Amino acid sequence: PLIGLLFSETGVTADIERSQRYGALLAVEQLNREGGVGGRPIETLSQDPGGDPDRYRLCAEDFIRNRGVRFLVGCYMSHTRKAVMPVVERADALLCYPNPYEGFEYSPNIVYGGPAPNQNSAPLAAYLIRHYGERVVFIGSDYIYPRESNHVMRHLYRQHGGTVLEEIYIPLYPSDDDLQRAVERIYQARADVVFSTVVGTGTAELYRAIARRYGDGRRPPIASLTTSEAEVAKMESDVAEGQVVVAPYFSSIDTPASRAFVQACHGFFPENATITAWAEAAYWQTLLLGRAAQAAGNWRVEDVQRHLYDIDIDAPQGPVRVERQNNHSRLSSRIAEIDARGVFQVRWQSPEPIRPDPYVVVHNLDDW
Amino acid sequence: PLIGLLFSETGVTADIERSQRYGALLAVEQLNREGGVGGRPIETLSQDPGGDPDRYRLCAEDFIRNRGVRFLVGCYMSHTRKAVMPVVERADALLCYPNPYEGFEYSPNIVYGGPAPNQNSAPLAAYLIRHYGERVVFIGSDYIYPRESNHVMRHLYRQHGGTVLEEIYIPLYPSDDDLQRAVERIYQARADVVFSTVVGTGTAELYRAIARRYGDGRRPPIASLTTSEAEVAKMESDVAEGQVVVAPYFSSIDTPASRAFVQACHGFFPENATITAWAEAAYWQTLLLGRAAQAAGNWRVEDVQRHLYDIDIDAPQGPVRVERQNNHSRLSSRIAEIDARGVFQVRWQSPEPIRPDPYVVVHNLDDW
Amino acid sequence: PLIGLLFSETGVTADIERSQRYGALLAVEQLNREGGVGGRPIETLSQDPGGDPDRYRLCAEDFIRNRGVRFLVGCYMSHTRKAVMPVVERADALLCYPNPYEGFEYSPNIVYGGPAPNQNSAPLAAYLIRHYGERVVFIGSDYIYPRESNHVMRHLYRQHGGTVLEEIYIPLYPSDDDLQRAVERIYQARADVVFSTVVGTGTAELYRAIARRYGDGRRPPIASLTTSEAEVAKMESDVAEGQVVVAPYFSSIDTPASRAFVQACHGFFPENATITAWAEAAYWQTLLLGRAAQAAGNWRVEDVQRHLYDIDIDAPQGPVRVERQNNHSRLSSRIAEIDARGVFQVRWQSPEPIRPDPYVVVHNLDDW
Amino acid sequence: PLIGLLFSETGVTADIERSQRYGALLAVEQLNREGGVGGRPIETLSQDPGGDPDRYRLCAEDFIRNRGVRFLVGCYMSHTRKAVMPVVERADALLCYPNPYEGFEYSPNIVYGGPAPNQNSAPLAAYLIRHYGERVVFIGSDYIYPRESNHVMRHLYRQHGGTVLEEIYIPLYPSDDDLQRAVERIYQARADVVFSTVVGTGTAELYRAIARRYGDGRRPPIASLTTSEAEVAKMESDVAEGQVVVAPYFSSIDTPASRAFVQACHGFFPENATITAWAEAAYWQTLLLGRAAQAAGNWRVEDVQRHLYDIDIDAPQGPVRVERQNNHSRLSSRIAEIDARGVFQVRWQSPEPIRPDPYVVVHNLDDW
Repeated sequence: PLIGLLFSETGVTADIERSQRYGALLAVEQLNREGGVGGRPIETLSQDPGGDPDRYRLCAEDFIRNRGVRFLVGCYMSHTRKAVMPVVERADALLCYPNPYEGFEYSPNIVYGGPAPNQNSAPLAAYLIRHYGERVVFIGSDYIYPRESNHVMRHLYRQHGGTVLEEIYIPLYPSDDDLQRAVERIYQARADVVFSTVVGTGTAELYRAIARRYGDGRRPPIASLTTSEAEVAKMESDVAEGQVVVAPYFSSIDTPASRAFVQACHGFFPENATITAWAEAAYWQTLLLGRAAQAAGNWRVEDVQRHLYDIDIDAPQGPVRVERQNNHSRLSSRIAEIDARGVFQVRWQSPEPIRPDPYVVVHNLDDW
Repeated sequence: PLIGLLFSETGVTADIERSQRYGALLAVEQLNREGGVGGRPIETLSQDPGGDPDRYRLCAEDFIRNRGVRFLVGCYMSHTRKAVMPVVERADALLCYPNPYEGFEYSPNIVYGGPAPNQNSAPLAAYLIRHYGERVVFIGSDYIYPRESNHVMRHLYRQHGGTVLEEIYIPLYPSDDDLQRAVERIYQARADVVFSTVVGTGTAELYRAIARRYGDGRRPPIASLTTSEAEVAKMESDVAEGQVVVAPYFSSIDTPASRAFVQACHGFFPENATITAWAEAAYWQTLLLGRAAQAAGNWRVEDVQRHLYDIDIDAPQGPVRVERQNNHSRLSSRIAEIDARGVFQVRWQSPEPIRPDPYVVVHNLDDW
Repeated sequence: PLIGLLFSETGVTADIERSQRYGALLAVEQLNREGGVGGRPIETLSQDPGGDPDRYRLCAEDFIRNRGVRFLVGCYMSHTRKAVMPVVERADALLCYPNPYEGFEYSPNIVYGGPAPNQNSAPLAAYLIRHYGERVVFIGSDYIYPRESNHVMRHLYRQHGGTVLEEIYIPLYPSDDDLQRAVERIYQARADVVFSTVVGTGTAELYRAIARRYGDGRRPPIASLTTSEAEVAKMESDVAEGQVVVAPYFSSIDTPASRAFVQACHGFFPENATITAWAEAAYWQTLLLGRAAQAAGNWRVEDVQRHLYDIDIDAPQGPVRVERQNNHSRLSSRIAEIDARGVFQVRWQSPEPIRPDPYVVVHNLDDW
Repeated sequence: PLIGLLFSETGVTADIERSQRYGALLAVEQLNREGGVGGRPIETLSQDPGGDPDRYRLCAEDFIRNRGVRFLVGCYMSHTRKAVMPVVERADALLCYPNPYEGFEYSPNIVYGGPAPNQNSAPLAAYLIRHYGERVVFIGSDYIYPRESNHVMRHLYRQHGGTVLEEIYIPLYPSDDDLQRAVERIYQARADVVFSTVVGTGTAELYRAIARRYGDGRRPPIASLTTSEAEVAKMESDVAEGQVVVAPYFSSIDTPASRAFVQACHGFFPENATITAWAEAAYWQTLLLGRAAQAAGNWRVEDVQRHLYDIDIDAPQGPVRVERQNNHSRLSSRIAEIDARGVFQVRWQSPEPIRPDPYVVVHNLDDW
């Protein structure tokens, strides 16, 4: 019962992936310190892909073709997930992708653990418009997630009569010049909201930059689908506060399962690992992978797969399940606001988990 | 009533796009020489993008932003369609894409006229396996269509217990060396079928090359989703014969609507324009665009859109319609075999048009 | 005596390459209608690469590997020249590159006919600084020529205590948005000169755009190393006038060889082919290729090569020669100013042809 | 007196760059434990770019724009050096590049410490031909160094009547499939020598792979310009032995300066840092940077630059100097053979350091 961890230690998204890695190691701990899985202990392998799509392929190639791994939890950025996809499909292995993403994808061998666009962007567009205004400017890192993410957010804004003013993209490893030239565009745009699809290290940099270009008084909020406790941990409180984010989970949610997860993360995560929605997603996904295997009583992927769609888990965010119709998960959807002291303060929460709909057709979407 | 034609005149796919352009010009002729559309004549614009995704953007930018065009029929290769997509969405225009493609896409402003993978690959995989063998090797041009096309064909082969031996990719503008090194791989692979996703000019080159590496006697057939009368028109009869292709239409199908279309193409297409399935698709799509506008009595896109999904057309391939749930079309699916004298000889035809399912999940697919 | 013409007919730089193609066809005419070359007539082949580096490779592959061509005149953009380079080197063929370019290259099989940076940028930097100011902003198409061109121009400006304010790059096939966002940067920069390395079709677009952002009164001149009668032919007189350009030749230079070339171009070039410095370069280079072959009395490349470096030609721009130490040419260097009626008005001309120095080390450069 | 170290800790070339980093830290130690530089201690900064050209830019951006660094030693792969180049030129800083590379480059702000092609490939081609045969096959990582490196090696082989059979390229992060498909080509090629321009981690993998495809008996040697004690440290003795490499230095050379450097490296380098030619180059370059600054008595780059070209250093490889005509160094050139027990056994050594000639014109090259 060997699992392969594909989470960067270094690179643009190293902070969030490290939270993710730990969320997964915690799950392993608990499944192990519960007599493991059929009296044998589950053992994990880790390599650092450094956020590079080719190193993810290589690492997933290595794990599968040389250490005989058939179960993987990892990948953050979508181009990184796609590079590993063919590899898992070729070797019949299973990968759990505990992250938010643009949609319009299906792999029989990939379990989608974070929200598809109808699960985060759909609710979020409505909140932003019906609470802050209809003018918005899009700023994203320059890769496939941001671009496809904005594609549907554009559709979403048009549905609700809002207006996309500008669509700005910056390198994943951006220069201050790049940052300064985009912030200026975002300033002069005069929108009511800033929809950020900037990931990793440029997140904090971008938010600070925006703050600073606006000085004293009213500046639009920065809404994002990725910004977590990971990236907020790198910003000044004034810079961070007031910022919006949708995700299935927040370290501060009221409830016994969250606190259970929280007080356990605190007793296991290294100081440079924060507690985020993505660490929550890698935790539940890892549990489920073990639970299914106990139920099958084997570490065969077919035997474990079978049981994957029959196990509902009482995850820190609420009850989750994995639809077999498209391999995505029914997830909670919370829209939290950041404190003047940098805690996520939930403002809205869907009345029940949202079923996944990866092929996003706005008009056939439920109107929040 | 101004329509923008986005079809290459030069470049890798110039032959097929030229057939497409003419299929569309013919439709215009007929809608015009039928009192036009509200007594004004429909007028078309053409520019040659040369198969380059950036020149397609530029051309669609030009047509929309300077000649006030809101209706377009064109694009062949998927990366070319995607480059134009944002442009049509930004300006609220409509583009008809009369071509086969990989799926997993949605735009409110794009009408998908050629088959999605459940419409051609699904039936085709079954035919190839249940008629030629289960061993197959994939050879494609190196861009997004071939790669995503093979992704689902891999799933398809695994469903039916077949085997993908090798996945080979060659540049869109390939050198003989490139061609020779891939053909060798395809030879040594010893498959029962060659699934080609090679497009434009390298098509004929590839097929000839394969033929020639096999000399006298048994060589697997070459099945493709794109090869049409366009590319077969460039190959020797022995090279062409025996080759498989799935598409909604073939210039040689028995029926009064085909012959009607055929004997009219013959009286309008220049000698360097052949009659293909893709010219059939650009013809029906153009008709429908006019018909809807007559019905709306206006060249507004909202007014024409409305009526788009209510007009079933009796296209040369049979009855077609455009589902409003995902903007794709219900299409016929024929699997023809090439003559020793190079005519497509239909061997199989779906009992009714296949409804489109762009989000391809093999297990939930109908088993042919 | 077969020569291969590699000049785009369509695409970003089609206008200039068409002038180039004709400059070369004229040379052929004259060498032919002079009893040819050893009583056999020289025959040319042309294909349209459309400005795409891969199609140039393919075309040069085709010409060499299938029509047995060993002599080529063509290529414009540097990435296009580099794609063909390996091909000519592999097959021992000779290519004449009649164009300006960034330097830092050597091929035994390539004859460099247009200026290296010490031949155009060096003189030009001095003129611009010692005549207009020391503040400059760089705007270029986004490919290897513009970027390497600015690299040395930066060195050059630092030598003479000038200042590079901004370095802006736009796609080869740019959107008005792209154009508008760069012009704005160039406006707000407040430089004394605009150094353009924008090529093909975006040239006119850029110059017009700049003009228009400045309206009435003082706007810095636009200096370029490529802008020719080709691209000026697409601009309004007010837009064109006052603009600077360095090149070895201008259709309007005083002299019997220029007029000879001019009055002959006029009697041979189609109306959509202008008379430029680059058509002058393809003409002299083609002559020399013939002359050497007469002298060798053969169309062998070794035999013709030998004589290449011994033939000084009295080209329309003055006496030229091809140094065997690095395959580049000693060329004239004129800095012309554009008329209010759009004629290039030479303002400066080097006292003798400048010997080529492709490995540009500013400090060891002659100070103009 | 602050110096910025730009050497990967993780990624494709992490092993060699780590040897390089240590070679530089050692130099600092010695200049410091020699009363430093003007009684203040020289202090270094390090960041891990992970072999990614964008992270090198970012890191060099960070070091310069935020920690006020004006002196840098680092970069390995040429695309990584080029990404940092504009940055150092823009901020007037100095970078020492202690590595072998393709040539055809000049920056006033870059000190070239490893050999240009006339310094390693030129001698080496002669040795290989006049000692092993004239048939050769080229295998390289797919980036600018390998490709430009082979460009000149092709010229070199043609000069000496040798033959380039095949030119094969593999990703920097290659799959076994990629490795297996290239080794096969290299096997079937039947050359006398394998010229490798494969760098980092795929080096060992490639050599092992080749060995293993050849089994028992005669297989051509593997000559390289980069393979060092770093990459040989990852291979079996039988795999490593017999292999050729040219570089200015080898940890095993007879001489008091080498042993001095060696016995000091041993007392400072961590166990995962080997002693290589590139660690020798970063050591001498760092010394020189200090020495010049002592001489100028200041850490100004102009003041230090002045003295850079006047200080000849008695480096472990012999006497070195930095030509001010092109910023490259006069270096020793040794061709060593690997032991059956994996020590580099020098077989040839140039009679004096070779002066650098970055603009490589084979015919004007000295014939070894």
